[PDB]
Order: sequence, then C-alpha cells, then structure tokens
Amino acid sequence: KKVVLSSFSIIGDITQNIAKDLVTVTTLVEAGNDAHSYQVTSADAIKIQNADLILCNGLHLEETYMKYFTNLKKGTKIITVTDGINPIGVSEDTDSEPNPHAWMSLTNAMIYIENIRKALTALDPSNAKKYELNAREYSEKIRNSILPLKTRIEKVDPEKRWFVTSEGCLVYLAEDFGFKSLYLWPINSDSERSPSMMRHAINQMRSHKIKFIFSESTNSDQPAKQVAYETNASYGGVLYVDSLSKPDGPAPTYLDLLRFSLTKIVDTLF
Ligand SMILES: [Mn+2]
Repeated sequence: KKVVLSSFSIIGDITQNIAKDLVTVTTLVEAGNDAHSYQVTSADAIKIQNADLILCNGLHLEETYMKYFTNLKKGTKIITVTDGINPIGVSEDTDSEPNPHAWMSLTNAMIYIENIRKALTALDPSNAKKYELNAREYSEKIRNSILPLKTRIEKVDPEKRWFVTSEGCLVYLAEDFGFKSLYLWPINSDSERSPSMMRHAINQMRSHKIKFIFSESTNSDQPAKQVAYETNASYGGVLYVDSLSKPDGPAPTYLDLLRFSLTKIVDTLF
C-alpha cells in the first residue's frame, strides 16, 4: 500500500476524500500545529521517508521546512497542489512574495482536488477509475455545501463588499467572489506586524464605513478588537483558515472549514 504525505491538515483531508483508503494518507503539520512555522521532528522524518508522494501547498507555505524533504525514497515526487492558481502577492500594494492562502476559495478547492486526483492517479494508475469517481463526488459535495453561501454573499450591496481580517487569509476568497480585502498583516508567521499596516486598515475602514473585522483560530483577537474600537466597527469573531479544528470542534474537515468560515462571514454582512 502506498503512502501519501500531505504537508498540513487541509491537504491531508482533501486527499483522504479523494483516495478513501486506497493509499495511506499521512500529514506533516497536524491540525493545531502552525503550517507557517513548523519544526520537523524525528518522528516526522519517518513520515517523510515512508512517503511515496509528498503533497505541498506551495506558494511558499512550506518554505521554512522544505529543507526536510530531502534524502527521499527513490521515485518520490513533491507535488505542488496549487499549480494553475494565479498567485496573489503579499503586498497590499500591487510585485512580492506569494500569499499562500489559496485554499480559501470555491474555485480553488476544485483545483486542489484536481491536482491531487492527478497526482494520485500517476502514482497509482491501477485505481484511476476510483480516484476519478471519488474526485468528482467530493468536488460536488464541496459545491453543494459552499455554493449556497456564495449565492447569499453575492447579494451584498457593493459598498459593503469588503472582507476585513487580521491575517491576510481571505485574499483568494475576495478574488473568487468579487470582494475587496483589508487586513492587518499578510502572514501570521511574520514577527514584524506593522503599525503602518494597522494605521492603513483603520483609515480604510473609516473611509469605506466598513462594519466588521475578524480574527482567526490561530492568532490573537486583540489587534482586531482594537481596530474595531478605533473605527467604530464591530469585532466579527473567529474564522477558521490555517488549520482544521480538533475533531470535536467546528471545522474538523476542509469542507467544514470552508462552510464555517463562509457562514460566519455572510452572517456578518446581513
Ligand atoms: Mn495563515
């Protein structure tokens, strides 16, 4: 039985839905661990050795631990599951390093799925028909759950078309649905979170009468709450974007993560 190692929980879950136990699906950065800054352990290095295929996000998500994907099993490829996604830069001024959060998007969910289907099929061609069926079923499950939320979201008055968060985690969602983005820092890892970016967000929220700003499940709510105060806006609560929740939490699968976060967003806009 083949072993397919996913870099983090969101990719591992997508992969499990496509492979359904035809391969063993492992995960490097388990849920609750940070995919932006991770220390590969000795046990993790076993997972890396056992991998017949390695599935990474790319868009520099894994940049600080790519060095551990070395001394690999002969024939083991590293696949970038965001291939075909046009990158969005980390500069709020449009060039720069890529924003990695491409999975927060309905269109892109379909691309992650297709890339993973394609890679599994190249790895394990005797099961091509099963990966084919499974990928389509899962794509449809995603669409069936998430499309109605998009449909709701698209009714928003153009003046209110803003997703404002702490980390720049919704830039791909904004692009997918036709909203503008505002945030406090591009990526949670960066230890430099800047006064200028906070000042800018505050000024922009005032300018555009933006009513809500969120924080996320792996960062502090304190900046968002402060910005809310300074802008006469409201704190919108906690989104799930960077990791699956614990099994008994609200976002234990990728579909549940998208569904939770987009539900919470649309419940703010109306
Ligand atoms: Mn993040």
